[PDB]
Amino acid sequence: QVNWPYVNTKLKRDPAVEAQIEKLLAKMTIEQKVAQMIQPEIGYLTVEQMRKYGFGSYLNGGNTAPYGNKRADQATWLKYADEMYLAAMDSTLDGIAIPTVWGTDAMHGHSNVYGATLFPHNIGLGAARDTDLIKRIGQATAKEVAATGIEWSFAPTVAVVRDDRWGRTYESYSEDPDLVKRYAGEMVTGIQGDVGADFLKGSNRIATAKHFVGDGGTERGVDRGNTLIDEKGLRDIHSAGYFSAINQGVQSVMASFNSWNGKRVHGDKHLLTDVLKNQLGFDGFVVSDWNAHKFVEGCDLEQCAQAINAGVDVIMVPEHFEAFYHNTVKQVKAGVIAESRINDAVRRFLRAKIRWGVFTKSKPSARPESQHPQWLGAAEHRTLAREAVRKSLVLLKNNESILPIKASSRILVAGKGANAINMQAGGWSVSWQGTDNTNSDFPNATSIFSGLQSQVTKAGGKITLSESGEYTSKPDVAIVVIGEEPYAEWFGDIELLEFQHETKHALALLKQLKADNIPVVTVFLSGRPLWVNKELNASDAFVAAWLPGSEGEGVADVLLTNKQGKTQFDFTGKLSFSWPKYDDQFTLNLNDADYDPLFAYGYGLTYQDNINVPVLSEKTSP
Ligand SMILES: [Ca+2]
Ligand SMILES: [K+]
Ligand code: NA
Repeated sequence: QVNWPYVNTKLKRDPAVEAQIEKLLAKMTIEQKVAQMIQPEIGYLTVEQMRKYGFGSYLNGGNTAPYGNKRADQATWLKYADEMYLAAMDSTLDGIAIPTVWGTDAMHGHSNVYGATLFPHNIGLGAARDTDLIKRIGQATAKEVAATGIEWSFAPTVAVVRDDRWGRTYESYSEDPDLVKRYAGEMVTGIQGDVGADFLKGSNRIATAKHFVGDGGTERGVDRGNTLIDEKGLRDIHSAGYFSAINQGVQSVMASFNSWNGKRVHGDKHLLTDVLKNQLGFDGFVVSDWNAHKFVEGCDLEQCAQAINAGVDVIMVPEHFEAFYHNTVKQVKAGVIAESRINDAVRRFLRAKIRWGVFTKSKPSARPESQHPQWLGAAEHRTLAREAVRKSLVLLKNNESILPIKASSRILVAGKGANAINMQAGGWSVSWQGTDNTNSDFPNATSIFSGLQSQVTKAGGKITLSESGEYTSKPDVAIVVIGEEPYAEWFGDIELLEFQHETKHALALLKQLKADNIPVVTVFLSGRPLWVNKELNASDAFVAAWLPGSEGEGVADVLLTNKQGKTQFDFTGKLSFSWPKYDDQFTLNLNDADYDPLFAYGYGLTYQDNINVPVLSEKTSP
């Protein structure tokens, strides 16, 4: 057998909290216990249903917003939170007064909420190599979540991605488990507070580390695919983030969509109980992913004893929660789910709600952390995100030191991504895919063109925006902003590594500018390295900017001099994913036996280098 380390070494239980739990459990019926374990979503839940059942939690799925209103005032969010809170404190119909909690996914800030600060996606945060930065982003994120009356946020994502074909590659900090391990505990403590006197106090939120486990190791990077690896590899490559997150006392863990050697993780008792709970020693609660239970053998949308028996404590059933609730009760009464199992699930979940202060705090709109609407999209947070943007950029090529550009130059800005905030933000940004977003969906955000314009104008230079690369006066330099369209999950799964393999539209723009003898600085937006030898050859400089988020001016901060013509910020980012030399290097990872990357893990030029990148082979595999 494979031995996993015990990693819950810091958080000690609170005896007063445990006494309350035991007292509560002793008086609860089977029905009240099961209610705590079921999680409806606001697109399908009514206040009357909450009064009737007293569900343990409910989900902000991000597709609906409170009362159906696409955008909504703080008072509207807090009114909804109060209505649900009072419905659950009403023991009239279900016979008990256990306060519910609201949960939300926080992909890069409070990212499904209109007006929220959008931080760079994880891959670029990985490039930054800055653990203190990560902790501060967690702190900012807790405040923005608190400002909407939500107690529980899903973050960090600790996937370690080994095949970049996966549509969720950008949600991972690195292909390297050591980097993810360094980061995970910082995000957990940033959100929840450090283990100690401030643990879960004030604006601190309950956190969820996702996803357990191996979703970044599926064959061919298929989303929700099959992870083929022995147990030691599962432990040493894919679980490193959980070691530090559990050690820092993360309150919740979310189970994963993928399979491990042919078995769905959500139904695997060995993973979710024996490994996660018994060996690693996780003392918090396991939450399932969105209708993930339906894919477990023998389960469906309205029933899944297997997942509950495997070690899932809270079931995310956004739509079918009512039928799922009644079915689960009948299964406990039939004896096919042990009362001891239900008791343990409720213990672990109440241990989180009670210790966070659910009985001690007032109703949502009256809590101290609800009195600060400015926290949502706060200037201080946008300043933090802008710093993250600067540190996330990786300079791949800078021939003849064309960067940094004098701010007083005449600059042309071109490419589809030049003034498109939806491209710089990527998926999980107000909407799911990000495709339908326009610039007005991001108030107070700044596009890359806008950031450049601001600084060039201040320096007395001239700037022009033209996506197609048209100009009146021939510029000194063209900054071309190009990249992937936004995507989330399986919509982003690819089979070919070549950028825009079907159209090569951006390449034609680059070549057009080169043929006119205009120097070219490419700013590449993507959720992953891609095979871009051709585009690199058509560029004098080439910057991997990943998916920088709302603060586009961080790009100008690095690429441009100040008004005096001096460097203001140098590049500091280093690759956290290996960059492919050939279009078929699908699994190119640090420490591989045959490791032949174009640019290795840890690579990143700075203005102190005087290195040229020569013309590269443009041959593609058959
Ligand atoms: Ca890799
Ligand atoms: K099934
Ligand atoms: Na109740």
